[PDB]
Amino acid sequence: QKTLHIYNWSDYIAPDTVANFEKETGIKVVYDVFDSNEVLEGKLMAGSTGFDLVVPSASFLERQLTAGVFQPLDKSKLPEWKNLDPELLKLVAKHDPDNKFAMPYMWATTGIGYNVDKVKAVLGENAPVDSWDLILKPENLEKLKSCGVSFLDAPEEVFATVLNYLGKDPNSTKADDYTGPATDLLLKLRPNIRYFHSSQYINDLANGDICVAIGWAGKVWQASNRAKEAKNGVNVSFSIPKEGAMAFFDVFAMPADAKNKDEAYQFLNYLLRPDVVAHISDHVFYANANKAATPLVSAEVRENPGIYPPADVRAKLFTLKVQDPKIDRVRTRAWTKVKSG
Ligand SMILES: COCCOC[C@H](C)N
Ligand SMILES: COCCOC[C@H](C)N
Repeated sequence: QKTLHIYNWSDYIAPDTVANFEKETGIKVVYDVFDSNEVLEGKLMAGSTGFDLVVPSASFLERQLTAGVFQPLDKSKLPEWKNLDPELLKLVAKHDPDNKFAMPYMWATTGIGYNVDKVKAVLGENAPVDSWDLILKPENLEKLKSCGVSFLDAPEEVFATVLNYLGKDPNSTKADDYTGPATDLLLKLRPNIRYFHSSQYINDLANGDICVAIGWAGKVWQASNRAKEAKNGVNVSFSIPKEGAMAFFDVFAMPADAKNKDEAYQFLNYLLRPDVVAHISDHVFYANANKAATPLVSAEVRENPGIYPPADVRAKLFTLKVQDPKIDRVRTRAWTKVKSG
């Protein structure tokens, strides 16, 4: 009896993906979920994960490669690799040289999810929902405080976002940028922030418990879809702000101690099927990295520029670089100071 252990982001797969793979291959898949790059990186660094496939963000995989926690993907076992978008493969190759270790799965941006009616009730019809001013300007957050503010629990994404908003290098290597202006702004906003979390804002946006959130595009679009299905009158939307935003690329990778390698390769080839990953995008509201799958994606997802952004928007996006030990320590210490309590 063949088995396969998969550790993937939560809400990152169609409800029937695994069942169809199981019935076609006869493999029993053990499936578990996470919502934090930090949780996954911690597991990879502390010892055996017990998984055959894991799905870190590409900028995190770059750090993890130097620890040897993955084994390189045998491209002769991934024949439809050519389905992947070349330009996106080129971009991930900055994190994963020669695309030796990482199979791009989905990608999206870290933007602003918001209740349309609540935000407009508080900040007016012309609320700057096109700008990080909506949530990074203290005077706006003080008014939104009453209706609920949520920051994502991803310190590298938040600090890069703040640095870009402050006109500085999103991957600044100047320590004073973090301890000074970045911390200053985050400490002004902190009293208005209800909580830091990477998943709860989905349901809180859907049910109307919060009105604004720094979050990932697909997660916010899922909340907007759940509110629509519940017919609760809640109107959630997502914004890639005009000042730019962080893009991320989540990639499948194979731990160096994976037990069921053959099964894991069968699962990766299953995900390379254009119809397979297009069907996933239809349910999770994330853009996949498969260029052959794009015309198979539903028009609701494919034509949403908050999911498949056009060249105008993509040119203003930035990606995370891996910081040195000093900046990493200073950023981690400031995050702790910000999440205090
Ligand atoms: C064609 O998709 C990949 C384009 O991403 C460009 C980055 C987000 N700046
Ligand atoms: C000590 O248990 C955790 C309690 O957290 C809330 C306070 C504000 N830190």
